Amino acid sequence: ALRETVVEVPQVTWEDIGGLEDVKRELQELVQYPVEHPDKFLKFGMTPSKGVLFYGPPGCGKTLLAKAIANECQANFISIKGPELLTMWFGESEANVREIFDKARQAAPCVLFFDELDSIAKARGGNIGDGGGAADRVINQILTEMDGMSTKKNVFIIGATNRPDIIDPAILRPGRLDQLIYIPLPDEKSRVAILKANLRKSPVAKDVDLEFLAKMTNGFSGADLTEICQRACKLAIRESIESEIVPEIRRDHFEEAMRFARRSVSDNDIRKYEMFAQTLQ
Amino acid sequence: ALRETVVEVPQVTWEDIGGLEDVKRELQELVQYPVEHPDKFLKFGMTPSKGVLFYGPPGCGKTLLAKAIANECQANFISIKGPELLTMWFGESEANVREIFDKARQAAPCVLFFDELDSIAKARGGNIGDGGGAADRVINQILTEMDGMSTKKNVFIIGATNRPDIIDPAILRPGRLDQLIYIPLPDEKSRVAILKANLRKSPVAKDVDLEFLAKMTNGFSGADLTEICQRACKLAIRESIESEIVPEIRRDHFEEAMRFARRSVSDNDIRKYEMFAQTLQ
Amino acid sequence: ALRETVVEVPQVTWEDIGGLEDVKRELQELVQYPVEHPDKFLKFGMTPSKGVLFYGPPGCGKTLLAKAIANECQANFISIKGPELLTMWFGESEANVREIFDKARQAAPCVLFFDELDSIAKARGGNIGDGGGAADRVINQILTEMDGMSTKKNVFIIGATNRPDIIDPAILRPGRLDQLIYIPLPDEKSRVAILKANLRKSPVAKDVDLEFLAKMTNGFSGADLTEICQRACKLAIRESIESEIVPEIRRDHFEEAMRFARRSVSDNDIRKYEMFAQTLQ
Amino acid sequence: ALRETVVEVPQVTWEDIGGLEDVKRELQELVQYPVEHPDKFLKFGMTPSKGVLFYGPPGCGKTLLAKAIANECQANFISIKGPELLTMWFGESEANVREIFDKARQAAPCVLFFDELDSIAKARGGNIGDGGGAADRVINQILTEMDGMSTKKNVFIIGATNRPDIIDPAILRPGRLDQLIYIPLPDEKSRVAILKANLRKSPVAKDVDLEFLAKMTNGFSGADLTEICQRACKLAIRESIESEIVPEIRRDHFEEAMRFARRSVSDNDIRKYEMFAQTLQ
Amino acid sequence: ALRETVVEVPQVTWEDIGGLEDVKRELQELVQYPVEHPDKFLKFGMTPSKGVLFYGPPGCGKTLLAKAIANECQANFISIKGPELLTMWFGESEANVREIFDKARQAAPCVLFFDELDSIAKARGGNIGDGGGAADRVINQILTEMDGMSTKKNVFIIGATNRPDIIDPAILRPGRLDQLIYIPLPDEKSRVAILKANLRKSPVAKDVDLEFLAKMTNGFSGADLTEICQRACKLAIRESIESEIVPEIRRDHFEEAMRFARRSVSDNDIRKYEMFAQTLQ
Amino acid sequence: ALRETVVEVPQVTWEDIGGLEDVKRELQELVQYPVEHPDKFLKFGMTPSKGVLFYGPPGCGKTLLAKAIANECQANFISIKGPELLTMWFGESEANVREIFDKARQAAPCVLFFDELDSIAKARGGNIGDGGGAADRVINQILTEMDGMSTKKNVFIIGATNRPDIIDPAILRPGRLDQLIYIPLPDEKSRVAILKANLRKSPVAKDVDLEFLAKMTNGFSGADLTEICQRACKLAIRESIESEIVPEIRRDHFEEAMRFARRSVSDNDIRKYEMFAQTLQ
Amino acid sequence: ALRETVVEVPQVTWEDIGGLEDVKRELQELVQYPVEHPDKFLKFGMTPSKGVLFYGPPGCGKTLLAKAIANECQANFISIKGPELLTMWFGESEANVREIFDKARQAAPCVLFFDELDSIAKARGGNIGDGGGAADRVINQILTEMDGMSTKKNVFIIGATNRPDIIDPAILRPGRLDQLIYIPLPDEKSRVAILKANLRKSPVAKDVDLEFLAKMTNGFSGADLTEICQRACKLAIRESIESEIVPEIRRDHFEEAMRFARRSVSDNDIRKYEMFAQTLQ
Ligand SMILES: Nc1ncnc2c1ncn2[C@@H]1O[C@H](COP(=O)(O)OP(=O)(O)O)[C@@H](O)[C@H]1O
Ligand SMILES: Nc1ncnc2c1ncn2[C@@H]1O[C@H](COP(=O)(O)OP(=O)(O)O)[C@@H](O)[C@H]1O
Ligand SMILES: Nc1ncnc2c1ncn2[C@@H]1O[C@H](COP(=O)(O)OP(=O)(O)O)[C@@H](O)[C@H]1O
Repeated sequence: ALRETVVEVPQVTWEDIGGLEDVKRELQELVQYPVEHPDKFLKFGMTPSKGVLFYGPPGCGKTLLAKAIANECQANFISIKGPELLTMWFGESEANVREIFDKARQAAPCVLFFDELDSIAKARGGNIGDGGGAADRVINQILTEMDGMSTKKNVFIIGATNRPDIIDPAILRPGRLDQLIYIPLPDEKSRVAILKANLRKSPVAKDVDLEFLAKMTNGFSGADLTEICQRACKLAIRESIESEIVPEIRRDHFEEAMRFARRSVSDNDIRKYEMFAQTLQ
Repeated sequence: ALRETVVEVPQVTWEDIGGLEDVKRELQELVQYPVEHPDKFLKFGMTPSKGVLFYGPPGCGKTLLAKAIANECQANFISIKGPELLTMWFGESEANVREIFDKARQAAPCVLFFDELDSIAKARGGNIGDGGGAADRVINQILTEMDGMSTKKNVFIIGATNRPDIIDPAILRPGRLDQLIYIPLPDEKSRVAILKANLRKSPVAKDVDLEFLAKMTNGFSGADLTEICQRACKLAIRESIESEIVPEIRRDHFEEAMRFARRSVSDNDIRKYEMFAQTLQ
Repeated sequence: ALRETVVEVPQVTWEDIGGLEDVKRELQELVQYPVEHPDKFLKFGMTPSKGVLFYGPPGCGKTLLAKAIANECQANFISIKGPELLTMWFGESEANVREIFDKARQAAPCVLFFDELDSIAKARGGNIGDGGGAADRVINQILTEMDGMSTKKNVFIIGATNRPDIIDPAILRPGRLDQLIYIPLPDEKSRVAILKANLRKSPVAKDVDLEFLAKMTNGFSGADLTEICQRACKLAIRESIESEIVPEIRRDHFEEAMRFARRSVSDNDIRKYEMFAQTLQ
Repeated sequence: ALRETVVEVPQVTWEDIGGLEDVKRELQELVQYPVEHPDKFLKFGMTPSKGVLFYGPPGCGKTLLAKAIANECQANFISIKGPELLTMWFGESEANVREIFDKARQAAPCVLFFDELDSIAKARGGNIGDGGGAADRVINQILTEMDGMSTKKNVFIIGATNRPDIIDPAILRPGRLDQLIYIPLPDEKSRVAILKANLRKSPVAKDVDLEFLAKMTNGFSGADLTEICQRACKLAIRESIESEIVPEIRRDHFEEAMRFARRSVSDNDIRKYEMFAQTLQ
Repeated sequence: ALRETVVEVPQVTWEDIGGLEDVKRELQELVQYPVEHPDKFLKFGMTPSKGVLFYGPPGCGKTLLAKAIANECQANFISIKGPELLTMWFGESEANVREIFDKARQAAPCVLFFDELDSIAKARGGNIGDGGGAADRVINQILTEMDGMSTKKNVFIIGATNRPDIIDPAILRPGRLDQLIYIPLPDEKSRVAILKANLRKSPVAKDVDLEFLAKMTNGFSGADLTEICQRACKLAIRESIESEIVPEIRRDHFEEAMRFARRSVSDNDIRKYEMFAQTLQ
Repeated sequence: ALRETVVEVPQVTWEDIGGLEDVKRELQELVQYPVEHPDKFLKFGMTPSKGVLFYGPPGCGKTLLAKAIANECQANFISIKGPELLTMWFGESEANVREIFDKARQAAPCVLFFDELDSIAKARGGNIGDGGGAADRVINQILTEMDGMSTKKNVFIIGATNRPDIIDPAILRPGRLDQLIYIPLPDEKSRVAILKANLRKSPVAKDVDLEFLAKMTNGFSGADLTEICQRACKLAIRESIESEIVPEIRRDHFEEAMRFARRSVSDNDIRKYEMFAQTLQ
Repeated sequence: ALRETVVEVPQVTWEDIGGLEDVKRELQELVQYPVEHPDKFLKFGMTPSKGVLFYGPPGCGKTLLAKAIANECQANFISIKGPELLTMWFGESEANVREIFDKARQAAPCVLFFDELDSIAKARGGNIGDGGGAADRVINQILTEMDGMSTKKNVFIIGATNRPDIIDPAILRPGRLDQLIYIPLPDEKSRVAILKANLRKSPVAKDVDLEFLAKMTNGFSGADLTEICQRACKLAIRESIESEIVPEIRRDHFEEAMRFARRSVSDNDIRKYEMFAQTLQ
């Protein structure tokens, strides 16, 4: 029953991504440089990498990064998510992976982006599991489709997962997703950037202090912070539409939005990433 | 063997819903405002949400809310319930979820409402379960059909469950059912409203004291309260048809109706929802 | 391999049912009143119920009731029993439930009556069971067919079970078999009515004291009582055909019939029903 | 792969059956009286029974009874045995049960006799068993075919089993095999009858004392007793053919036949039947 | 994949069978007498038996007996062995049993001989086993084909097994293989006969003392004895062909043949047969 | 997916086999003598054997024997190996065993040679195993094809296994692979023969002392010894081709070849064969 | 769903392989000598080997060697990797192995190279496993396709595994992958060679000391060393492109590259290989 493969031009750019300067640069070095300086790669000899795996807690910009990089390269973007993998897994129809790769090859230059890579693992038991090993029909197909996919087309693959412990190791061997990259929770400074980025296209009241909001937040992932802004907006809109029946999103809106701030990632989980992040890096 | 997908116009409005003022407002803000004020959403930038998940104990108005909102927006309403999901699960026919989504897309503006979202979970063991993870072929389909369903059609998805502990987490990721909303048991005041709402289209004897009946009921859910009225009616009808072979539903009818008042939700369960409600919110 | 669906006109009336006055009334209030007084239901607003679940020990008239009600309403009666459900279960042919529901809809006004509701439950392990939850492909089908079956046709559904502990709870949700009704063992007075009813069409000797027979019997179900009469008859018939090679069924025939009186329901079981009957009501 | 259904006229009569006077009478009262005195059954009202279940240890005449009764009523006899049921079970072809019932219906008046009723139960594990409950596809089909088989045809069903503890209880509900009948090991007097019956068509030497042989035998079933006579004959025949290369089966033949007398039923088993016989009656 | 059913005329006669005089006689009385003296069977009334089950340790002449008796009756002989039964069991092709029975019916007068009857039992686990009871699809088929096979054709069925503990008991019921016969290890005298028999068609040196060889051998079965002779021959042959590059099988050949004498059956096993033989007879 | 059955003329003769004089003789007595002296077999009566099973540790000449014998008899040779059997096992295509047997029958006189007989047993768990008994669909076929294969064709069957403990016992019954033969590790003298045989077609330097090499080697199987020669050759060739850019394989080559001498069979294993060899012989 | 079999000419030569002089030589002796000196192999008699199994820790040049050897012989190279094997395993399509072997046969002279030979073993549980033995449908097919593949075509098979403990032993029998070869972690000297080889086609700054880097690295595999160079390059490139918006990869680049050196193989694993390497050699 496989959904339809949608190529698209990534709407998002580096400006919408708070922080992660280091990876932005590193990403460019992995896709820009090989295409825009093929001369320098031929000069020094070394040939580029097929793909990258982002791992990290949820809501930290694994997707923004995959899209921004596509958009920066002015390239096409295909996004295969968890449920789509799982459909092929449940329906035994992993042959469609071929189709996905076709559509990316034909849409070259293209970043093909497998989000929620771990979702089959999870689906068969995850942490504990069933009988066999990390291999599964669908991811396995991805890996062939990746072995057979000539380095010299213009398709860049990016995987993302927030449960790298359960990912099949074969994904990481040379010639596949070689570059492990950890996208961590946002720090002190980064949370500021993330707020600014999230409010770039918004009428932020002058007084509202984000540098402070950033001090107020921790196990707060980008997603968590975006959630705050949105509640603040929804408050300003409801506060606007109220008065008529005057629009700048202001202090007391953020204040009252803060009354419902959650943290998606708990400390245990965070700890767990550092463990993953230690061996994995 | 899939049943026939029935589009319909929701018969029920906010007046038939006792209490829940806060959510009613919140719901409007999620569906009315984006459609009737696209200008304000484009002004502040933020784009609306695809869907909502109501969780709560049974008989508290999760359906009334999904219908009232559709009716308020003067929109179509499709309802897929537990047994329908289970059919596709037993018959391995989840491809029909595509059909359901077509039917909703084609009937846009539409609220597509998946009640008893947890019923496959229960069916495969629930709390304890089988080998694998939360994923199952049918919900997974819903999820694809929801990824592939352009935000810009006019289809609004609402899930309902009373066993949110067993719902697949993927349902809650961004771009799906983002808005968790808890529909709790009705409180002191609310029970009054619910009784009034339930008796709006009825000859209530003047003396009959609802504010009191409300004090009399606790772990009483909206369903439970309705049940009382109905017994009161059935008593008045039986008491009417009796005299001939004089119609206003009166004090002693409710009194004798009360002699059979149950509570659908037990305190343990209630406690469990607060647990769910704590982490989940 | 599904048997052939037989619509029929119920041969049996209230006179054949001993005792249960309360439920007889209640049953009428559930099917008569909505049809023969649609005006009063529209006046008070409340809309009628789709169906009813009788539970209780075996041999207490859960069938008699389902039939007599159909006959009173001068309606058609379809009976699906255990073995029929089991056939669909074993043959994986639950699509036939559809056909049954068609045949009912087409023979409207009709009481469709699913006796032995629990029989698949028993078949898969019952009290202890297999892996999964209460759902099974066949009952589930009944539930879809019932969700999809417009309230406004003229089909009234009635389930019966004597193992309501193993019934799938979904069967009891609103819009399904909402009305739980307990048909208990016959009491003191009831036993007399049941003997009278069973002998209505019989030459009972004048002396024969039933009010006494009633005192003699306890965990005696209607079925058990019928069994006595029958042995009494068989005794009179054998006693008759004897003399020739003089017909009124008399004292000493009942006396000698009593020499083989069993009780189908044991006290433990009975106790169990009260437990079921406590939570369930 | 189902065997061919053979209608036949029962060769055996009451004379060939030793003892069991009580049941012979009872059997007649259950099949003769309703057919040859429909007037008396209509007079007293009571309607006849569809069938009967003999249970008992093996070799006690459960079969002879089923045949004699058919032959007395000058009726047709169909015999389905264990291996035939099992064939349908293994081959999943229970739909043939229909065919059998057709053949019986078409050959009416008929006794349809299911011997070794328990043989599926045994095959699946019996005493201990598999996962599920007493129901199985094949017996179940017998049960439908019997519900759907109008009381008013002329087909009388008889089941036999020596392991009633493992029979599905549904077989015993009203309208099915209502009449449980225990066919016990032969007693003191009966053993004499059984010997006489078995030798009715034989040249028994005048001196040979059976009343004594009867004293000599206990856990001896009809079958076991027959076995003795046969060894006696085989001895006389071998003793006859011997002399030529003079025929009356005599004392010393029985004497030397007794040197190999077995008892098919052991005391534990017998005990077990009394347990079954206690609750079951 | 079922092998081809071969009818044949039994090459072997009573002379080739050492000992077992008692059963030879008994076998004749079961097959000769009914056919060559139908008058005497009709005179005394008793009707003959359908078949016989030989059980006992391996290499004791269960096959010779089955053949010799066919040959004596100048009849055809079909031999179905273990691997052939197993083929039907693995292949789920027990319907071929029908074909075997046809071929036998058509070749009448015939002894149909199912050797290694226990071989499916063994194959599913034997002594310990799998879930279910003694029934299996293949043996079951044999049983039906035996119930349906009219007594009045001329086909005589013989089973053999050396693991009667795992045989299905149904095979022993009346109308099937009624005659249990134990073929025990050969005794003192028998071993002599067996040697003579086995040497009937051989140049045995005059001096060679078999009555002694017989004293020398115990847990020796016919097969074991045969094995000796064979080594003795092989010695003589090799001793013959040697001299040229003088033929009477002599003392020192048996002597040196004895240096390799085994016993196929061990005392434990033997003990086990006596146990089987005790209850079974 | 069965491989293609290849008839061939065995290239190898007794000269290429070191040691095993006793078996070579024995083998001849089992195939030569019956064919080249049918008179003597008819004279003494005894009829020849259908086949032979060689068991022993690996690399001891089980194959060489099977071939040499075929070649001596100037006969055809078919070799089915482990993976071929396993293919039929995995693919459920044991019907091909028929085809193999045809092809052998048609190429008669022929030695059909089933090497690695135990490989299915191994494949299903071996020592510990799965649920059932020794029987498996493929070996079982080989047995039928061997029962059905007339003694009087000219096909001689030889099996080989180094795990006789796990071989199905049925293979050893009379009329199948009756002759067990143990092919043990080569002893002191044998090792010399094996070296000479292995070097028969080689320029062995005069000085090189094999009788010594023989003293140096133990748990050394023929295979292991062969391996040494080969390393010696490879040394002489590399040592030859070296000098040009002089050929007799000499002392220091063997010396340096010895620096890499392994033993395929470990003492535990060897012990295990003696256990097998004890009961088995 | 099997991927497309790609013949190719190996791009890589001995120069690209650091160290392993011994095996390079040994490899040539196994493929060159038989083809380029068929005269010398015919002279000494010995016939060449079909194939080779490299086992060792990951990233040590098992692939390089397979390729370099093909390239040296100026031959074609087919690479079947793990995921391809797994595809046939999951899809039960091992018949494609035939196709692979055809394509290799048709591309002769060819080295056919099965990398990750152990990947099914792993997939079914590996170290612990499932019920059965080492055999599996796909590898088994490889083995047949290797038995049937005439020694006299020009196809040379090479396996590679880093989990030789779980490899099916049958792969190692004569006539298959006879040559076990251990490719160990690179030692002291080797690491220098590997760095040089890895930088052959690179502008290495004169000062940069590799002999030192070699001292710095241990459980460092060729892959791990490569990884260092690459980070050094990436640093020089990033450092180059930086300055414009000057190219020789220099000291401080390696220095900073060293700040992220991992070791792919841990000491436990290393230990494990020595264990494998001890028995296996
Ligand atoms: N209340 C009753 N009044 C009269 N007869 C009854 C009653 N309950 C039972 N019987 C006798 O027992 C039989 C079984 O009743 P039924 O309603 O079929 O049992 P259940 O309650 O198991 O459905 C009836 O046919 C009748 O002969
Ligand atoms: N009673 C016997 N008399 C003569 N030979 C026998 C006897 N029992 C066995 N043999 C030898 O052993 C072989 C196996 O006998 P058979 O009857 O096939 O064994 P089973 O009893 O296992 O069927 C016979 O072919 C014959 O060579
Ligand atoms: N007895 C032997 N004489 C000479 N060479 C032998 C002997 N046993 C083994 N070899 C060497 O070992 C190889 C394997 O022998 P083979 O018979 O195939 O082993 P198996 O005994 O496992 O069947 C032979 O091809 C030969 O090179």
